[PDB]
Amino acid sequence: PQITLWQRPLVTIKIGGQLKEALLDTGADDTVLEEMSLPGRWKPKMIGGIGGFIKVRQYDQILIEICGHKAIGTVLVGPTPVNIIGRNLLTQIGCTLNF
Amino acid sequence: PQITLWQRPLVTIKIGGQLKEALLDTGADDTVLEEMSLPGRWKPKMIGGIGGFIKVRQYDQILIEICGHKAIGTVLVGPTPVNIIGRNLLTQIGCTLNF
Repeated sequence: PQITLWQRPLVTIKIGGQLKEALLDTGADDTVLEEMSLPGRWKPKMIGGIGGFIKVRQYDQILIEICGHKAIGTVLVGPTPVNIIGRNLLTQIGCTLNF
Repeated sequence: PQITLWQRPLVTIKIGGQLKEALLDTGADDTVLEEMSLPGRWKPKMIGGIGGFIKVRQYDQILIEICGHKAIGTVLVGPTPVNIIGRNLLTQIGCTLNF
């Protein structure tokens, strides 16, 4: 698509059959999604936040489908206030910033 | 330009004669720049961070020049670990996310 930033660039993502909406954040290196159950084998990971570090669970190789584009990458699942699609997956779908 | 996100999208900004480099962050609603002296009249503003809220100074109407494009917007100046160009100025330069 072409997305303008006059409003927060939220998009619908499909992961786990579950359908969520997330922020395309060129400033986030990682994807952090709200707590959901992903079939997998996870490894612990601490990520920073306002107020402190929270622990999240790291799932590698998850397939996710951002604005209809299949993408394989790691997602971190955890008590995040907002679902973020960071650069590790913006890459795969071919995002660019253009002006 | 067309910027890909295989690496953090840093760019050089000119503000105050001072030349800095900042992150184009579609996930940041505001611009927060490292402490510098901007001629102006400022109003206080608290912004959140890892560990807590920090106080910053809000300058409205500042001219800034992102990847050679003049833009007028508010910048917050403050002890931020990183210079962020958020959506309030990505708009003016005509940024879009494209895939």
